[PDB]
Amino acid sequence: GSSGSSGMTDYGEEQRNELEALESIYPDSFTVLSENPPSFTITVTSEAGENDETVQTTLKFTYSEKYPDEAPLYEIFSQENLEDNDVSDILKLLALQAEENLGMVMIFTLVTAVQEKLNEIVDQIKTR
Repeated sequence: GSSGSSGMTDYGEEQRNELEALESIYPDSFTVLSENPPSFTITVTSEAGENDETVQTTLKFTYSEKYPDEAPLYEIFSQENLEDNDVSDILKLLALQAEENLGMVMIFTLVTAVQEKLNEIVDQIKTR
């Protein structure tokens, strides 16, 4: 924690910084769609469920004018082995996550919360 960091909040810098990291952490699980505005999507795949079930949902994160100041743009470009409901649940969740994270980059965070969700859903299917 730097002495101060109170008030002036760089939005253009914050993003850039984070990205650089997402480039090393996600070498194949991160593809930059655009740059200006700087848009990119991530790839999250759940673990083999009860019957070797795996789901994947391509999320689209777009940096807005208010970020991390304000919650970023989260949308589902494509999804697999998921229904309107299952897909919705993964959304309503973020709202609470990003909402509480408001004030700082919530990229690496969202993905985390999402991953667990997919693992829970894909596993729940075992019931059927």
